[PDB]
Amino acid sequence: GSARDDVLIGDAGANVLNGLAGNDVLSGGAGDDVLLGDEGSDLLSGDAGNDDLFGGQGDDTYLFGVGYGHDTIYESGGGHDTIRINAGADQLWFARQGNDLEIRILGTDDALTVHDWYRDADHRVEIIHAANQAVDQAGIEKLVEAMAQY
Ligand SMILES: [Ca+2]
Ligand SMILES: [Ca+2]
Ligand SMILES: [Ca+2]
Ligand SMILES: [Ca+2]
Ligand SMILES: [Ca+2]
Ligand SMILES: [Ca+2]
Ligand SMILES: [Ca+2]
Ligand SMILES: [Ca+2]
Ligand SMILES: [Mg+2]
Ligand SMILES: [Mg+2]
Repeated sequence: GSARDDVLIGDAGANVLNGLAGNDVLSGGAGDDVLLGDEGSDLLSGDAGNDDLFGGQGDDTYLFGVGYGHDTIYESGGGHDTIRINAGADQLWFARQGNDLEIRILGTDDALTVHDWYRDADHRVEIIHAANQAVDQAGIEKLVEAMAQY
């Protein structure tokens, strides 16, 4: 990684990838990775394996989808973070687990957890972009409330 925009590409093992400043792309590959966007607007994709994703400050994009395993987002700041899930919104479940938000793809064991979502706004992502539609924070909370009474 460098202060410039980098494309950081892991391998099938457990990799640590730190983007540093600049608007980076982090592709972990298989294995259980640690990905840090740091400063800047970063795109993080843990891919297969159970990954820890730290977008950092700035407006970060997290990818998720079928076969991505159990990944955990640890946010730090930014008013325009996004999760881009390669599935229809009609296949997403939302639940509060402790202080975390858990997002599941129905029919799979792929699960994305936002650590400490419910602690304060700096831990949150602001939009979920599914294949067909976008869901904002008020929308995510309505889904969590609806799904908890399901
Ligand atoms: Ca960066
Ligand atoms: Ca960089
Ligand atoms: Ca890897
Ligand atoms: Ca991985
Ligand atoms: Ca960042
Ligand atoms: Ca961020
Ligand atoms: Ca993963
Ligand atoms: Ca945020
Ligand atoms: Mg700064
Ligand atoms: Mg782990």
